[PDB]
Amino acid sequence: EIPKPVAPAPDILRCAYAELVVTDLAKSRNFYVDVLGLHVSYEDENQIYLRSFEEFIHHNLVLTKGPVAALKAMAFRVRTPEDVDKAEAYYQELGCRTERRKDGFVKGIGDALRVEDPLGFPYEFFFETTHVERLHMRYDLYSAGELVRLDHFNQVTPDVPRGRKYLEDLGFRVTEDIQDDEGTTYAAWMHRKGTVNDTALTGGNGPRLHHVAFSTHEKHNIIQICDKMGALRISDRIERGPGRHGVSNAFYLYILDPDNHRIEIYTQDYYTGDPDNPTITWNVHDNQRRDWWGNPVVPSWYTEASKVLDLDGNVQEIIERTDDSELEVTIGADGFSFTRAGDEDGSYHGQASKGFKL
Amino acid sequence: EIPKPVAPAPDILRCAYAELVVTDLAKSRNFYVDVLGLHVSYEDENQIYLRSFEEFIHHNLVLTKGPVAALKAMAFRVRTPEDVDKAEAYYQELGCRTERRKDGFVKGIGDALRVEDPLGFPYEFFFETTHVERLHMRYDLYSAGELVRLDHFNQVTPDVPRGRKYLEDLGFRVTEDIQDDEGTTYAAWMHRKGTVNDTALTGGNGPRLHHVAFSTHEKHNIIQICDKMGALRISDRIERGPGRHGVSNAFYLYILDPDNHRIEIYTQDYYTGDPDNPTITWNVHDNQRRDWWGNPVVPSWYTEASKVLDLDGNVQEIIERTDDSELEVTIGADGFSFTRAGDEDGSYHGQASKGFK
Amino acid sequence: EIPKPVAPAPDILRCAYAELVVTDLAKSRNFYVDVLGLHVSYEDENQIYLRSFEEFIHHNLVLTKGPVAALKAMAFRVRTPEDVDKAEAYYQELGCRTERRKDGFVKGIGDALRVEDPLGFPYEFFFETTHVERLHMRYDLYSAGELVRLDHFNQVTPDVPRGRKYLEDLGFRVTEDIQDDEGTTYAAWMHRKGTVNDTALTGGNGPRLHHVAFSTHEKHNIIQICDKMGALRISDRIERGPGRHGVSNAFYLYILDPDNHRIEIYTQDYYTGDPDNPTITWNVHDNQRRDWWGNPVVPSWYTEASKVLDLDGNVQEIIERTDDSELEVTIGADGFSFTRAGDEDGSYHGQASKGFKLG
Amino acid sequence: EIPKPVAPAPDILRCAYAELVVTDLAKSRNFYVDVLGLHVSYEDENQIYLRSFEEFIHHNLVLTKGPVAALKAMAFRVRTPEDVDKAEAYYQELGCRTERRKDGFVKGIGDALRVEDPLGFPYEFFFETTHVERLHMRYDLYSAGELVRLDHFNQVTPDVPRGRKYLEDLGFRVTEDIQDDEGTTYAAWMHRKGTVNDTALTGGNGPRLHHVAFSTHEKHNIIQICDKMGALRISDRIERGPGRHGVSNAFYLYILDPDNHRIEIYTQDYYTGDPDNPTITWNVHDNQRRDWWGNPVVPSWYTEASKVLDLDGNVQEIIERTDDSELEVTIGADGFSFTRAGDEDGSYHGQASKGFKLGN
Ligand SMILES: O=C(O)Cc1ccc(O)c(O)c1
Ligand SMILES: O=C(O)Cc1ccc(O)c(O)c1
Ligand SMILES: [Ca+2]
Ligand SMILES: [Cl-]
Ligand SMILES: [Cl-]
Ligand SMILES: [Fe+2]
Ligand SMILES: [Fe+2]
Ligand SMILES: [Fe+2]
Ligand SMILES: [Fe+2]
Repeated sequence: EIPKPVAPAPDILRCAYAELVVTDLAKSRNFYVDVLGLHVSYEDENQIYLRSFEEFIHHNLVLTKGPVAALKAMAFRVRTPEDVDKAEAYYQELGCRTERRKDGFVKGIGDALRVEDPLGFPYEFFFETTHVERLHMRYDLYSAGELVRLDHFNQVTPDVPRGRKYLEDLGFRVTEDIQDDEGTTYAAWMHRKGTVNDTALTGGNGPRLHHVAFSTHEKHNIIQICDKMGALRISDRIERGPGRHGVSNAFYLYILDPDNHRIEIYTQDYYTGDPDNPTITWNVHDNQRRDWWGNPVVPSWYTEASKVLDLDGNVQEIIERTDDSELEVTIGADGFSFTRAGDEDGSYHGQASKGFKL
Repeated sequence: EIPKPVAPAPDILRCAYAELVVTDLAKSRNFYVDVLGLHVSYEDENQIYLRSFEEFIHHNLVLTKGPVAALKAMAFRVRTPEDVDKAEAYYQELGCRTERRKDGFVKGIGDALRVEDPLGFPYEFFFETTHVERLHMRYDLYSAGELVRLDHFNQVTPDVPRGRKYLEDLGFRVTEDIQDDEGTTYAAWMHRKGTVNDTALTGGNGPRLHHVAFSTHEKHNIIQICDKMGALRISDRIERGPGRHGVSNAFYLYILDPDNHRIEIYTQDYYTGDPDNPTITWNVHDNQRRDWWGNPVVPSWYTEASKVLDLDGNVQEIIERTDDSELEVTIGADGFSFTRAGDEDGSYHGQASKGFK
Repeated sequence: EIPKPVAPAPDILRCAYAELVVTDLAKSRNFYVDVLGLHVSYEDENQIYLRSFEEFIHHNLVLTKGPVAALKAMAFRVRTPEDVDKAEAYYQELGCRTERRKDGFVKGIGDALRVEDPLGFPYEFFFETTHVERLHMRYDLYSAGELVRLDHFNQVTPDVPRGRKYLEDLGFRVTEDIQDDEGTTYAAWMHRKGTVNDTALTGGNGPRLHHVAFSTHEKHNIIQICDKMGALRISDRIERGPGRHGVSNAFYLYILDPDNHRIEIYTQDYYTGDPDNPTITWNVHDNQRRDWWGNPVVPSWYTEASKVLDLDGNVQEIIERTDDSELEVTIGADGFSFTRAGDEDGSYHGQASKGFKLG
Repeated sequence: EIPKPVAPAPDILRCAYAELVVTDLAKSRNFYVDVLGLHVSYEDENQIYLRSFEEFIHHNLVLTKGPVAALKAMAFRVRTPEDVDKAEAYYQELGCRTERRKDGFVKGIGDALRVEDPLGFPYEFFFETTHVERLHMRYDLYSAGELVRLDHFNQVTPDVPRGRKYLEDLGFRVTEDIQDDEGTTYAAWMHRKGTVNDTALTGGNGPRLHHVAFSTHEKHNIIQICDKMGALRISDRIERGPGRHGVSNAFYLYILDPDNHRIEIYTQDYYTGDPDNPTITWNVHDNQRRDWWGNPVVPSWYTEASKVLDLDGNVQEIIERTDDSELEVTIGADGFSFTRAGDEDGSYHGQASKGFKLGN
């Protein structure tokens, strides 16, 4: 288990931005700007800094050209400059590698701490950021698929309980999770800002980044992204969805960028900010837990995820999950899922729902 | 080939209602009234008469208790009372069995003709119907999933060109179809009322009724139906969707009633009323023709459909399709589909899209 | 009274396009293309030809540069080439001035007949038109405010029953109307294509063109047009709405182009194609008849409308309405409206709803 | 000026519920339940306890029968039981009257403090509450107009800067405000939970309660409430909207309950939780500030608001505003409003936008 430091945890406000390494900056720009409509805060020949429609901080997404596509940092904003000091002391006590730069790692961010966290992920903590024009009423720019906020990250890690304890000590509260009747945890979601999540853990080989999620205002905005991708004849880059989530209750869609980084589009989860917010636990065999409508979860969603980098820019070695696999127990050859607990009708043995096999 | 009568075709306005035989009336009522929110026009111990939010004719759906679930009649409204006489002469010349009831077959319909049509389907033609309160501004009754109009039927039949020519003679205009390069037709959509379809032909063993479709105002109304079915823990009765259609461009969902009758929910297709409305042909291997987003079509959509009855209420014998199977050529072991024509990236060989066999 | 000809009426399919004269073509282009997102079929220094997202005929709107902003033609497509000949005979029997051009008045239209109709309006009838790429699945182009179809026209004319009868003889069927208890008709809506209207008559001094209406898919598309106009700091060009209509049950908005031509954005009216479609008559004092939510009807809606041209391009003289004014009887100083018939609560006397009088 | 106490402010989570006094409990139930679709947690002959679709605390609204319709309490939930003690000490240092009930003022709330705050408003602070079934995935119950959360309160008070400083010391952050070029503040919005507001101050005679706001998921849910009010032939109870706000950028509607308590329906404001969230100041003469589309603000919006009670249940005396009136300076006789700053075209002199004047 990861011990709880004597040192006070930093006060984390929210997920704020991700830095993604991409291999072809122009192809990535085309996806994130021309297809998805994100707004350019700054760009040059090496990097593109993008923000959502309602953001005032410098960016939500940095695309950095590099040789290997990977997550380089997932950044959380802290409440005060002094919280960056707290973050540094906290991670030093945990025995984690840290690097602090008073003028930031990327443009538009000031004093920042990056760490290789106990699960192998590159976390950044910062307060100082360059404010930009908040585009929230720029309806002259508004896309029919407009991405309005950064919502969350989702991480793949082999041991969910181990990770969950560490994030709870850091101040995240678990909102929903997935378990079985045999003591296995498959996933958990946890928050600071009072939505279902700021980061989440998905059981699997890791460290890998499962996805970065952006919000829309309404469900039709998500539909429009799918319609546009059909019109562009890139529907093969729609991985899963659209649907209603069980966990989170949000309307959702998963798409893949040119380097196969998975982006979720997400809307209309619920308020979690009360400290006794009731925690919802689903059974892993409940076929409405991921897609509420019982639509099958494609195996690539379980198996594929992005590499992550260490502070030297090198790919982190992947550690294999030894706990049961959600894929195997639900849609594999010996898998099972149900629609109604205890009802054989609407249950699936050794295959996925709605008529499909792997 | 089905010859064109010399008798003038009835002037058909639109699809108007279906009569479905159901085995358990209370269970069926629960689905159509309590789940789907259709409005009761009349009921007793034997039948439930239901209508959509914007309808003024007596009903769009009649549920009739019987021993074997099946389509008993698919009904079209005609322009004038004299068009029922035309329909009778027309089908008599075709050599079809007909039955005329001057006082109707079901409540709220007057003078009506039922026929066993040349494709084996029980069609009704009528003009006279009891007007009821049009609920189109009754927002005090409006459901988050409200079904606002009856939109179309879809029929499974073995020989699509044969059926298409028969429907064209009857005045239906083809709007869209699916074909391959060898010249096989897999499906056609055709209309009277100036939408993408009033009835449609799906290639397969028939006569069987593929579905009845109702429209909503907006796409979120369809999402709500899915969400409601999840809450009621009957998500297993969501067969396919929700999705954007390629053919028709409509947003869609397919669900199954307690007797496995398939209901489509549908919104936002386009205007087809001009006589030179451009006809759209899709290639059968195009993975965006059915679901525009490339989601796979579940095999049950191609294989399962409702029995239909003859005028004595016995189940109509089925004729097997001998033309190529859309299932087999797209998602079966020797099938294939593409995202971009001529591109192996985003193509699927011997399985369906998105990772599924 | 306008007589019914012996000659058969042409079979009219639908409203198809309007030709509007505009005074500054670049300013008008900015409005219809950059603000509203209509699609250009053809343009030059003299004209801009525009279509909606789902259209396959050549255009829904022609902007023609000229000295005096006005309606030059409201055009209906007919079912067959021969229906143009029927239109010509029909209007010649009515004693109307007609002009026939075998190769069209505007680009992308073939054989066409323009008439100065018995109410002074320039109608066009045509069958032949150049087909274009139907953009209905071009979601790479789709705007958050996308205009998907042309829906209808609305005409201001002093004597509504006189015009209604003439349109009925032409095959248009009345769907809804607005009357009072003492027999005055204020407005009527009438269709060919199976929606609430293809053209409509608003009582007032005329001939003038009240508006041209385009459809969206959903209500939020209309909300976006408002939002965008706020962002562009042209909210003063939002005239009325958005709202829910009583008559038609459609969600709506009225906006003004650079020459004050009024454009309606409209969605989700109901099917009227059955021949016994039930007609709906509203009382003029029913404050839910126009805006169903009871929001006040802005006075310019009742007073302002576009000039129309005759076949020489000169403005048609205006004839004054002598029947009662809807403005006056509902929101003027002697006006009244109700929420519930017979209830003083929720009634308005000498002013509009929601606490406003006329400015 | 209201001094900053030495005692630490309670840690406030969010607005949580209001208790409104109503004169006819059945008529009020018809409005909030049958019209608006709120969910009944408990009721009897004297009270109705209601909650929104996504709520897990016992209620968001208590309707209490009494002789005079009024706000009885606006309630904020605090982070810990100990914050109720902090609240008591804080308000005692402010010199305010307070009342502490270990088992609650209303059913489903435990240990609770009510205070007559420095602006004369009855605030409640509590932590303990009975959890109920959270209905957030009960789509079998979901209405076409479903109210999904309680969002905020809005208070009418004569001196906005005085109130603003007090609420800032209590830890609310101002997100937007309306001012003019001559030093007057007409309104301010302020939050704890990371939306545009939890409570707000509107300049006017007070203390009075301007509104309680509930949110929906989507704009069409707000359209449906209007549509249903039309079908029920109660469109006279739609006061203002629907619209897009300038302040907050939310889609909105204002409606009136049977006692004229004003309810806002609200959706799709933006995230404010960062501590340096940019404060937006609108000029009072900007005609897109309140309705972004420039629709005129109905005069009753500026003049009418609910009475509020003291801790004895008596109506609080009203103190008149002496600062300039937003109504007067925008749509009154000497009013002015603009569409584009510095452009005469689209400006309005001595009347409202869109062709309207103030009714007599
Ligand atoms: O299978 C598909 O998705 C094509 C399709 C289009 C329109 C319809 O009404 C329908 O039932 C089926
Ligand atoms: O004024 C109103 O609100 C009534 C009305 C209904 C339908 C329309 O198309 C229209 O232009 C006007
Ligand atoms: Ca001043
Ligand atoms: Cl999921
Ligand atoms: Cl406001
Ligand atoms: Fe996610
Ligand atoms: Fe269909
Ligand atoms: Fe109109
Ligand atoms: Fe408010």
